[PDB]
Amino acid sequence: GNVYEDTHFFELCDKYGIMVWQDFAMGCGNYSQRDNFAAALEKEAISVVVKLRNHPSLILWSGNNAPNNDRVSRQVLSRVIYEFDPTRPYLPSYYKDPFYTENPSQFVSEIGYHGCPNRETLERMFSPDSVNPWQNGVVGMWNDEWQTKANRIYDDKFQGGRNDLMTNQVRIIFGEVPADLDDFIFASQSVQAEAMKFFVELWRGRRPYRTGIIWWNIRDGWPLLSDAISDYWGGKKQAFYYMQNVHHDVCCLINPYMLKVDNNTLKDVVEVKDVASGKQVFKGKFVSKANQMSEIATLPMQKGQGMLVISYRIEGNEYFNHYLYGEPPYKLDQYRKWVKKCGIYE
Amino acid sequence: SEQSLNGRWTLKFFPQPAVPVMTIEGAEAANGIVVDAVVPGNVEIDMEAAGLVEDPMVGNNIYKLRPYEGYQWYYSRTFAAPVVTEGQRLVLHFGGIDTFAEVYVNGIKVGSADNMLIEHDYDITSVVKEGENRLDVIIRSSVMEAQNHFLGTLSIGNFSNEESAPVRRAPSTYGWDIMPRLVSAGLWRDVTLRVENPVTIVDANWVTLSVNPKAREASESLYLQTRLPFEMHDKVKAVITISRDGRQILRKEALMRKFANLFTLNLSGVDAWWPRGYGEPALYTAEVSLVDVTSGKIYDTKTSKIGFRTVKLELDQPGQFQFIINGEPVFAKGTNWVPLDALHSRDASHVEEAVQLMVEMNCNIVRCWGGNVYEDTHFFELCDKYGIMVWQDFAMGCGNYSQRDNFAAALEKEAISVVVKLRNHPSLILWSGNNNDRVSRQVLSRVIYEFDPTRPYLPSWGPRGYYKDPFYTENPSQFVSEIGYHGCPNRETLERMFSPDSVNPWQNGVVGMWNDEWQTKANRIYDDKFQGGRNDLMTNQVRIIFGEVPADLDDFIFASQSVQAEAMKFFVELWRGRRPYRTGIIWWNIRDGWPLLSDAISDYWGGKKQAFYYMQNVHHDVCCLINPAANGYMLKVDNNTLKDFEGVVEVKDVASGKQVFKGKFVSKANQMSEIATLPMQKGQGMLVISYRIEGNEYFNHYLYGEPPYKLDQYRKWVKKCGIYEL
Repeated sequence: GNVYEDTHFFELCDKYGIMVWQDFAMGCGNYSQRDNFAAALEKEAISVVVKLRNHPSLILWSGNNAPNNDRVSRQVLSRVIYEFDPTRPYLPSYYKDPFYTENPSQFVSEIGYHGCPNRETLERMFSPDSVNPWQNGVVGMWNDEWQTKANRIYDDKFQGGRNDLMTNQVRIIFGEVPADLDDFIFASQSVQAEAMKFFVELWRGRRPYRTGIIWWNIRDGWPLLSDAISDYWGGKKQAFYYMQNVHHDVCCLINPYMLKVDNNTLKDVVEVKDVASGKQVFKGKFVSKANQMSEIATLPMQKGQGMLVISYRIEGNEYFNHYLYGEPPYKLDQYRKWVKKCGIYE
Repeated sequence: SEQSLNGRWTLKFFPQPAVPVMTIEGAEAANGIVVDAVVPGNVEIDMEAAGLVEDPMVGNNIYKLRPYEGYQWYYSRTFAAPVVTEGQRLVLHFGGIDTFAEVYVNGIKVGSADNMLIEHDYDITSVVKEGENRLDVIIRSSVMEAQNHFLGTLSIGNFSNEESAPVRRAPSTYGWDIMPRLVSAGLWRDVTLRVENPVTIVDANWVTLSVNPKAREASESLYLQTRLPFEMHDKVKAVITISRDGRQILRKEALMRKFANLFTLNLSGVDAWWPRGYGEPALYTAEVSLVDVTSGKIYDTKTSKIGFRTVKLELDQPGQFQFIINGEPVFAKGTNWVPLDALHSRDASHVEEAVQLMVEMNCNIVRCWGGNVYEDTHFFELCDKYGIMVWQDFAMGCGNYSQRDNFAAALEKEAISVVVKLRNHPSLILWSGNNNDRVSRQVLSRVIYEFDPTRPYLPSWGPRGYYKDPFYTENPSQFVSEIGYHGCPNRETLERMFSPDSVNPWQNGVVGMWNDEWQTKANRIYDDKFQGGRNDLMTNQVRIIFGEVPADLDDFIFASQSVQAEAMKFFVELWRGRRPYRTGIIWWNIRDGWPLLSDAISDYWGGKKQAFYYMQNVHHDVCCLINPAANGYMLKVDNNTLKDFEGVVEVKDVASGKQVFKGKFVSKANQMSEIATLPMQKGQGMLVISYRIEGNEYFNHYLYGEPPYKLDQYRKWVKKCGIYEL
């Protein structure tokens, strides 16, 4: 759905090492099968491929479509790759529920979860008389200014829709709605941080089988409410720092317990402890093999809603992580003090 | 507003020179004959009304129109300019032009026609002046236009004329085995002047996603496209109304934010559409309108009648499929639709009479043969009212076609035009290409894939001997789409067709030998005078069943029509009686398009050959029929409904008078039920099947024994059974 980024974008991806999965500019749906559209698309496909076929970051072309009888994705675009780029592969096309933990998709591509942006962002997106999300103080009901920033394409007055995804996540994971706007900001960015962190930990945990995970939005493009872990003006949300600790080249994490480390390199100790009680759950050395998920030890099932800390050091450098164990609904003030005693994050 | 330009025009015809006349100056400067024409109409009608040509329906007067195939036709008339406010568009609509023609308005060319099967709309807003406008159409020779193309090997030697391959016309107009060579020409459909506001509906495609007849609900989607100026965006609403007999059932208003929208409706309290037998053909008036939200002015309205039905062809060899309408497997029983008239401008006057022939025979399906033009909307409106499913075949006939770009472009334009026009009728259930063909397995599959993903698309006689031959009784096809038997027309039709000295078929008094007028109306495309051929099927089949061909004409008519009736009845009974394996049978055919000698069961003029009445009793919703067996016979009953029926059936012998069986049968819904095993009968004769259902007595029969028979004995058996008059 995005314009083709210019050469300077791919140049930065070459400089740092970030591979690119470039989709041809077509949205969710199908297009014309006639000669007029296919010719206009081939002119664009040729101009784009020849422009970007010299960057080592680019690894794959895709049509972003649905089927096997589509001329656009199975003929027009495939023929351009066949002649102007025969080196890159082409392709035509609560969070712990079984919809996520049992999905047999080795390479997931569009995993998302809502989260309210920072307060400074809210004060700049909405007028002063509409910074508060609730209409007439009725929680769960959004005013019209929050409805528009939830990506309402037209001026159709309605209640609910997309913003209800923020309340639905806060109610299940934390009990109910925090009337205090700052308490709601902390609750919304925590249900997004804990969810997509659990998703990266789940794909990296079942590594032998899982092949990759690409979450949704790391920087949006307009003053709006979205699944992004950072807003337009640069306000990084809590999900940014959460997913950072589960994205190191060597990361120790816990999956539903099972302490395991995943290594995303070609190069060949850990301390688990409850934050409240302080009892050492496990301590010992580990040998994380290269490009392999090495399991450590099975941890006992700790009773009571709490939180663990996963402190591990490699080559003199220290790293931190955590794992929230138990079952929702939780308590917002209790969770606010769990991460405070953790020391990582605000 | 839509002012009709139909009526009296001025037609001028002349032979086409080496360079076809394509300008109004060359037409007005040529040497020809100027007569008065009638629009809609064919050029043969206009010349016949002035005595220039004789009646092509009588004798061999059809070949006397041969020299006119290389003529040009110059239509001309004058029309007043309708009041056009600024922003509106004046469109000149052509329902049909046969074929290659150059349209002119006020001396300025406003389009070039190249197809007789689709419509042609021309925007003539700028060229129309104030007062006396002039519309001049100049048609050229469709036969000579075929020589502008180089044919392939597979496009030559087919039964379809080589002149038909490189052009987009009805293949039967160049002559077939059941329709004459009357290529004809002219504006054979309506010519009107439509006005279009700046806001006007472009298309209203209704699609039935899912249907629930039991709960009386269905999901109806509407795909609306409209021309909406941006200064009118967010200021016009779309009013969707689905009513039935003045009783509104839905009223949804939506503001036009985009130019194209999908309005998915969840109807409540609505009945599903069903073919004949499986229920009621529930139709609903679905009207859309673009109304201004402020002034309340309505800009354009598109009203139609849709039906909540779903189609799904269930495949497993040709014919290995069964139609599934609304989730239930239906057994198709119907006829093939041939041209209604060689002069196709009169098809609008025959559609109402011909459709009634199917209602009377209770046909659930009708396969519009590819050799014919595309029938207009009424045909499909009647098939919606009476619940007759339609199997439309694209206009292509026996033979392979071109594999090149310029032909696929002309066919794609035709396919998109006819699909968009005929995709809102609940009767139509299948698209088919009659033909590694680029046209059958690509150009048309692509048109269906994008413009109608709701109906299935299909990329796809013999010795004509005894109807009990293993060629028919052992044909493994579950669904036969073409099967017929020859039968001489009624005497009154023969006396109106041939000349007085040619009503008797036997040339020089010897049987089997046909005179030249009978050979002409078999049908032979070209006056190659010869003996035998297609007409010999009549005397051959009569000689098989009755042993010897009668010399008397009235005895020959009764002999031929009886062999045709006993054969066509035997086939429908052989398919309805072998369910659930046999899924349908489409016989050929129900009505002739010319005064001709065919294998149809009724002629052009109204003459119901005896096969029309024999097949009425084997096309009932619940029908008892006897099928042959090795050591005996089998009394069966077939139910083409979703209901159960009880009744009693009594089978007697017509000659002796004894009783063979009498018992109560139970016919479950949508399946053949075996009643009893009738013992073997001695010699030859006829059994009578009488069965009563809800106090109504229905009749049938079975002819036992093996051929040959005696014509006098068979005529007496019929008269005793008392079912069919003689």
